[PDB]
Amino acid sequence: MAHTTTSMEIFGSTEQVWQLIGGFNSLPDWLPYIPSSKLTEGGRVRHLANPDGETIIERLEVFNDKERYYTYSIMNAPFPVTNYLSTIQVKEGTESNTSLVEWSGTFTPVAVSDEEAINLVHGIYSDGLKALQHAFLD
Amino acid sequence: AHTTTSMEIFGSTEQVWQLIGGFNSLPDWLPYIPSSKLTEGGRVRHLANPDGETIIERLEVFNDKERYYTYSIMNAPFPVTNYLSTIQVKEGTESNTSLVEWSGTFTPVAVSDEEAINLVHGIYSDGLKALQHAFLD
Repeated sequence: MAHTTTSMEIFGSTEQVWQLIGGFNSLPDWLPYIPSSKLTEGGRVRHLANPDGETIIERLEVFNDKERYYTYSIMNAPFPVTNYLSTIQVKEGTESNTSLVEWSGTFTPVAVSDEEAINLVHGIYSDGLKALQHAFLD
Repeated sequence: AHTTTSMEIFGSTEQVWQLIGGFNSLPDWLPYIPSSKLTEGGRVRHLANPDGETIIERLEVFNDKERYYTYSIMNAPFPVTNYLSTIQVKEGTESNTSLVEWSGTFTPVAVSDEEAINLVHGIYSDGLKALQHAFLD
């Protein structure tokens, strides 16, 4: 049942932003705390390594190039949630040089309150979008 | 012009999709594509056919639960353009089998509809044929 979403106007056209973040294996191109990422299963699974060397494994669930979004689930991660599904989408901005990037997720809290899982997940999305904004500031 | 071909494969939808669902997995089951590599974070694949000719295709749609992916051909040695193709693993007659469907839509270039269709359908047909022989080994 639990869900959360955060949005931000990124200062880049829909094409620039999706070009940058549309790649399932491209998180390190815009997320500083994810130094490296590799794909397995023909490109359906991504292995994300944080500075620690600890690796998170996520599965590609849906991808749509023209609607500019992809949905993924978590296979291996240290977050207190299960039944995790997340979608990041690049919607039309108010101008041709901006984008409304929306990051949302649905999950079931495990061992923590719905409120804590929600705050943790929202915090992850919010940090990522700020990082995306920074990437476009150059 | 469009064309479609289907083939029963002797493996569960789960087994068949595990093998053919990856965008970079053609060499794992398709003889016509001995080599493949991804660029653009996995959105594009550079292929080489048995003649060493390169083919560049882009991932358009992917749905793991519905077991299908759609792609466009950007560069290829085929007399066609505006080519879009979809491969899908549908439930078979029973739990241990699955129906694989491969279809494409395309505008032929300098050739007739029949010539274009045969070329494409020929690749599809030969591919699923090779795919069905794999689940017999």
